[PDB]
Amino acid sequence: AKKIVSDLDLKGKTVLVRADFNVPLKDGEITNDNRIVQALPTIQYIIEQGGKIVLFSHLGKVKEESDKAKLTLRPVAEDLSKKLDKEVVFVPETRGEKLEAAIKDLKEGDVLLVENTRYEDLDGKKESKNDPELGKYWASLGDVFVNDAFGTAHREHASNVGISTHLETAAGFLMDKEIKFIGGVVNDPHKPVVAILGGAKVSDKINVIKNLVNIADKIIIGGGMAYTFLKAQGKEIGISLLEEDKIDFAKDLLEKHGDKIVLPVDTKVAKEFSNDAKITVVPSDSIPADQEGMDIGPNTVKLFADELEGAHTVVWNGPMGVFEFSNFAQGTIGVCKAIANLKDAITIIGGGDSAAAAISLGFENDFTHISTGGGASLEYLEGKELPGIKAINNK
Repeated sequence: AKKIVSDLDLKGKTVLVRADFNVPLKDGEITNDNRIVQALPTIQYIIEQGGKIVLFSHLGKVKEESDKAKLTLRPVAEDLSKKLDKEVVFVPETRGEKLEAAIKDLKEGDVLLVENTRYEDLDGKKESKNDPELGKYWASLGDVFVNDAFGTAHREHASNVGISTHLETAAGFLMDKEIKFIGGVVNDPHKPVVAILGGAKVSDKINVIKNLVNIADKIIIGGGMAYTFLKAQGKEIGISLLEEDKIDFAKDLLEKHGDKIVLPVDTKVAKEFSNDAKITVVPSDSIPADQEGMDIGPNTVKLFADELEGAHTVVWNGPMGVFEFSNFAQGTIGVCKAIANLKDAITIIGGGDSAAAAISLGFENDFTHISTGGGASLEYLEGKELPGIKAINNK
């Protein structure tokens, strides 16, 4: 359905490219070049086709004047030069004569990087609120647009929807996998589909549950959000976090979709919120009054893993316990391993917390798809039509 960069006539064209260069900084030093590594194939491909590259990205959150200096894109242009073993031209303006002239001087294969798109947010939040003038102005600097930034696809900015309204628009190779796999879940899934939901808050996951409940055969629930559901079933949960205003939603979900919903059968509890606390492993029916459910138990890890067998798609969104603590990490590790182990199934990670956990665990290569867009991937799963995607042309 969507136009991809490899569908365009690029040669001799000035190609505007929205790339995700929002990389981790420290004193203005790149601590993790991974978003740059990943942006590479779209760029290298446009170089091969003899395009003239003009790159746009945002970097951090620009609220006031003193935020600018640590959020310049100069360090990205320099890193991108090393990676490309070719010099990227960096212009430290978001518009004007010097920018315009440098764009015109580009020959085929040349790569230029425009300063932080969120410098435009200082006077009027123009980038972030998609000012009509800014989108049109940026679009007028080139012949075609490639949006390779899934991470901002759920939001309407000058740097995505803005440029897209003025120019033929295609997905980059990165944007395209996110559409293929995440969009695939919602539009034409490889059934059976199993969703694993985690994290601390029921709240955060209510909309994904309402959409996924008619697509998935099973919704597996762990992490802190699970204890509310247990409570909804009449169990005591101790001092585990509870969202009382989400009990009716839980009770009714269980009534409408009973066995579809798979919950923990044991839990690791502790009296104190600390990696050094005495942990005890109990059945779900014997959570102590003074204790807090901080990880799923070993029987649950096993049960959750068994519940995957036969699935042709698994979507995972959320840690199974307090993953930040070594001794409460096993539940997430175990479920992560089960999904990476599962043969003949598309396996998808949505959510920043799950993506980081899997990556730090050694598992990046063992999942069919680990999304690059924390907030975006979830909204996409919720069945929202992301504005950055709507604005890419169909093929």
